[PDB]
Amino acid sequence: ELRVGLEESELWLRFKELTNEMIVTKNGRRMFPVLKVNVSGLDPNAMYSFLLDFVAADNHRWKYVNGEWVPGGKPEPQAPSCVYIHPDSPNFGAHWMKAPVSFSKVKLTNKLNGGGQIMLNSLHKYEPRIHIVRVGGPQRMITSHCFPETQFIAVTAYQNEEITALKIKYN
Ligand SMILES: CC(=O)Nc1cccc(NC(N)=O)c1
Repeated sequence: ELRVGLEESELWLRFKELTNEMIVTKNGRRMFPVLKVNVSGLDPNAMYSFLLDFVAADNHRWKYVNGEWVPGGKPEPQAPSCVYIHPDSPNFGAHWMKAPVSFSKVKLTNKLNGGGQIMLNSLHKYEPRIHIVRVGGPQRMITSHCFPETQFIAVTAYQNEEITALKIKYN
């Protein structure tokens, strides 16, 4: 059985219990913490591409009011985010299972942009999600996995200084 697990859940949970925030810029900003995933149960000899996308966790705009994150009242449908291909893709199962799969080079933006960067809507709450796509074989296969522990609100600057302080302490 294909097993997908979050590396450093300990750290992610400190961020989550404060409400995590991720900066988005016109040019694209890398994530901290970085999503790193432990994968076992692949065919070491099969081929796999690793994809990352961001699910809108709810349909609302959030705002930091009197030191607390609060949803707007006016939901709008959230079109799914674009997919980021792990730059090591494609590679053999053995490659993916030899060390944590680390999405250190994904950049989050607030503007439709050339390539690489993933455009998110500022002040929306997102749940990272990967897809493991078996490629080259005759039978194409997709396994998806969500990471609740890694939820964040996309922000153009940090609102909760407790987050600013954790980001610096652990970077
Ligand atoms: C929509 C999309 O990009 N999907 C996808 C699927 C398998 C492989 C790749 N590319 C690759 N370089 O591994 C991309």
